[PDB]
Amino acid sequence: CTTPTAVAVTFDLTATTTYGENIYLVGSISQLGDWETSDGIALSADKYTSSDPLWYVTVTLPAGESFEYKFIRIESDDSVEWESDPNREYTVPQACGTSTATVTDTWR
Repeated sequence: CTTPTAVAVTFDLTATTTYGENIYLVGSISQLGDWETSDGIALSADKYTSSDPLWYVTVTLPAGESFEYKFIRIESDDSVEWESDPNREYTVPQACGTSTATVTDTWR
């Protein structure tokens, strides 16, 4: 069991986008580069294609916390768009072994 205070949280997008862009994700703590989209983290679409568009990235989050993370529209470069106003949040639990978490980021 690694850091019991850190939980991996996957941020998934409900977005059937079809462009060559990518939805990155930054956060309210250094874990997500503090608040930089070019330092945040690009997400992937392994569970997103046509039937169910679900992006997501399991960005670790050390020290239980109602972290506040949001999405960003990142072009083939660091140019992007970002959180509307109401960003998202996650509460890192204190479970040893099952260090998993969830954050439903919507992009569509």
